[PDB]
Amino acid sequence: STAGKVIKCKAAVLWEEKKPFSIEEVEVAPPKAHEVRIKMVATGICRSDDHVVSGTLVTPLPVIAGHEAAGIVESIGEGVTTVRPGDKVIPLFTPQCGKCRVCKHPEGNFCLKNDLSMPRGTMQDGTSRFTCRGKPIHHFLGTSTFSQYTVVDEISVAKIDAASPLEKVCLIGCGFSTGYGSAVKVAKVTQGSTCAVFGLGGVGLSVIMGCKAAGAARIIGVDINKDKFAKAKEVGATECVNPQDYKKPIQEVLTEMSNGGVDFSFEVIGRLDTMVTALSCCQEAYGVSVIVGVPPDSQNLSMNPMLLLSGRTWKGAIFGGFKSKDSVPKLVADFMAKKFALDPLITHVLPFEKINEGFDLLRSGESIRTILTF
Amino acid sequence: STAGKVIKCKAAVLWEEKKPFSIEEVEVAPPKAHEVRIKMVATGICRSDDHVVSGTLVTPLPVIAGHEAAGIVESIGEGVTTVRPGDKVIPLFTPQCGKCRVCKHPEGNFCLKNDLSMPRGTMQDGTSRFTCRGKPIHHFLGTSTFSQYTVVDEISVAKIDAASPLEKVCLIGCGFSTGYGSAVKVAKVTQGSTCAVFGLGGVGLSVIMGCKAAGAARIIGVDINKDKFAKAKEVGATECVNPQDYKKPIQEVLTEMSNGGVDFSFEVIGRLDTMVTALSCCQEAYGVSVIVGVPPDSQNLSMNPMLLLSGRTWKGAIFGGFKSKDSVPKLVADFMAKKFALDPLITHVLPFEKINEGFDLLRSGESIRTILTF
Ligand SMILES: NC(=O)C1=CN([C@@H]2O[C@H](COP(=O)(O)OP(=O)(O)OC[C@H]3O[C@@H](n4cnc5c(N)ncnc54)[C@H](O)[C@@H]3O)[C@@H](O)[C@H]2O)C=CC1
Ligand SMILES: NC(=O)C1=CN([C@@H]2O[C@H](COP(=O)(O)OP(=O)(O)OC[C@H]3O[C@@H](n4cnc5c(N)ncnc54)[C@H](O)[C@@H]3O)[C@@H](O)[C@H]2O)C=CC1
Ligand SMILES: CCCCC[C@@H](C)NC=O
Ligand SMILES: CCCCC[C@@H](C)NC=O
Ligand SMILES: [Zn+2]
Ligand SMILES: [Zn+2]
Ligand SMILES: [Zn+2]
Ligand SMILES: [Zn+2]
Repeated sequence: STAGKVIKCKAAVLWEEKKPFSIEEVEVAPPKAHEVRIKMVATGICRSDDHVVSGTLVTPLPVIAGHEAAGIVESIGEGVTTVRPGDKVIPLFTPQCGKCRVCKHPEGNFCLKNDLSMPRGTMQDGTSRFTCRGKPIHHFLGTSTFSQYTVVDEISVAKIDAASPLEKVCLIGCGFSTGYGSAVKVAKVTQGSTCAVFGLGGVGLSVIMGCKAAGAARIIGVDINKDKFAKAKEVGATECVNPQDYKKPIQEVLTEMSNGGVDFSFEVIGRLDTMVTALSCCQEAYGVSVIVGVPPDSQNLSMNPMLLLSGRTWKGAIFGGFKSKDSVPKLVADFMAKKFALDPLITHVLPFEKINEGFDLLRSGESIRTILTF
Repeated sequence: STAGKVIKCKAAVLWEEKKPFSIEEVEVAPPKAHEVRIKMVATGICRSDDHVVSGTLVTPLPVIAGHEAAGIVESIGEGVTTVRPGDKVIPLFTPQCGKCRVCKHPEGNFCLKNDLSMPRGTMQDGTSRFTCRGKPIHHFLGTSTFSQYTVVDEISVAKIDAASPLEKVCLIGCGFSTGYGSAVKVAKVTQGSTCAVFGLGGVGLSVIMGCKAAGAARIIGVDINKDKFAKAKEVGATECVNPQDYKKPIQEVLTEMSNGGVDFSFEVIGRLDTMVTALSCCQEAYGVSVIVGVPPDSQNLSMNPMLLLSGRTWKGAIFGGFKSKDSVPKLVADFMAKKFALDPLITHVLPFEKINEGFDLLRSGESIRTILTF
């Protein structure tokens, strides 16, 4: 019944950096050609949403953030062919247009239609579907899921299993898939290897799940918050280390523990120093290090290229390297088939209107994923 | 006739940085257990030997440099099994002990017995076989080929085909195998791909040959010395660009030329800035960039890790990733079967006594490889 009509609903608007989200009445326009309007069912609080608040990630403000979510299609614009009203869907913060050089490449997934490289904070057409008191509100990564309703381009949404539990599978929209894919697809962790995972939040735990799935023999978790260690061990870490406990640099500790360096390391925090530490702690001749964390905007790291000349491989990836529209439905199918677990990531569940309590929990160190429900 | 005796012969000794080599009489001790004394036949002048002179590459002085060579075994120490007197051999500046974790790894080649990471400038037993003016003289990478005779450890020498032409195959001891393998083994260049090669000296020309062997569709040579272009095209470059001809930075030029970035880029110069530029010019989502050049000692580069987060792979390698003792004889066999060419790399041939002229030719931009004959 709301098809073709403006919807008035509640959304969490970020008006300014370093402020709480503000629950506002917003107007959500109907979808234009090749756009899809979605009724939100669940959305995760990812550290990347916090990065918009802290200014770590720069994107036009004011904004509706949120990018890790699942919902049900309320209506479709003209020409939409991949979803229908009533379908369960996951919004895709990395699009899959299927036509650019990256979408056509066997390995690439950073589709050229992304809104990450030079953020505009709009729909593909350069405009917004959100207004608050006659003021346009920016979109975030073409998703914007901190809202009862959002509108996304068709290349930024995937249809998923009609029977999937949205309060869990929303994590496949970012944290799980990023961490799991970073291990299994980007690093290509091998059976019997030794892995080191820096940062034991939702994404790092998912990296551990991937390392375990790949048959790593040793998975060393690294975090300065020792409260994160229990859960890391539950999901597959064989040992955990807190750099604050040592009188020497943790790259040295890890090199000693691993008898000369690890096979695979992962930076899942977002600090320049831990990116270089994670590179250094992998074995100098054949080690691989994968950057997953998002560091502060426009800041460069410093490193000695001899670390690479000896034979190391350094790479990064977005969304675990998964081509998003192809992979998300398959990952949901795999979850339904009990191929991996999502409950270990979910520590808190709150109604959407308690979003700020959810961010308080993340910032305090107490939560992994808070899921916000509608 | 010389077996078991100290040999008096000529060598090019480097007494101090930034000075000419001194051609003088040295005493070369007989080989101890598991060592091999070699009569040198031919040695190339590689930019890395010049880096020892300039202090770009730090190794203990005084030293007998030279590492790209071929010769004939004069005698063997007790317990040597892999070569015999009279055998043609290539010294291996990257050893292959066969026993360490790197030698046993399918991908690694930077054997832990190397003298590169923490240079001692000795034999494996921590002593020197060279005396000059009554003083011990350091070895260089366990090779030291700027001498009529040298002594190497058995893990640092490979027996090659008895019919091979030593005045050519000395290049397999460094510059050819390094560039070729950087393409075919390290980057794993694919059929139909676009490559960019920064630096068109002997090693860069060998990278081109590797890209051609791999079936690259486009191979773009980059050099600030336009005199290098003609040879680069002869060996497979489809285009050459001089950064000095353009107003925009060359990574921008190359990104444009390649319709969004190259599949594979190679830094084959040894500058921090071109390492970052070569990384930047590979396609952001699936590009691969290989560092081959040796930069100034102890200096760090600065880069934005967003270059990696979008999906790029950055790696480096020593000696083209080849396990040295396994690979060198096979490379010689392939050369004898004309699977690749060495003549295009050889622009000058001089007697050993004219070593300083050979270094002048390199420094002036005139030569690719000068081969010194004994
Ligand atoms: N590449 C991609 O596509 C994606 C990147 N991200 C990024 O991944 C990172 C992790 O995200 P979440 O798991 O949601 O964050 P989180 O904040 O829950 O986890 C980070 C963990 O790092 C630990 N930590 C902080 N400083 C540390 C230090 N100096 N040493 C060791 N541990 C330290 C914290 O105690 C925390 O447990 C963030 O930067 C986020 O923006 C997340 C999803 C997608
Ligand atoms: N990784 C490894 O195992 C090895 C590394 N090396 C290193 O590879 C590098 C190349 O060796 P060669 O080919 O013997 O040296 P080379 O000196 O003959 O060639 C370097 C080329 O770079 C060009 N060049 C200089 N500045 C440039 C700039 N700003 N932009 C573009 N081109 C520029 C020069 O004109 C020259 O043609 C050296 O640093 C050497 O030490 C060599 C062999 C083994
Ligand atoms: C790991 C750095 C490799 C550099 C090897 C050079 C010095 N060898 C011969 O040119
Ligand atoms: C290339 C950097 C990728 C970062 C992607 C983040 C912002 N998205 C989800 O958390
Ligand atoms: Zn996220
Ligand atoms: Zn695309
Ligand atoms: Zn070894
Ligand atoms: Zn060399």
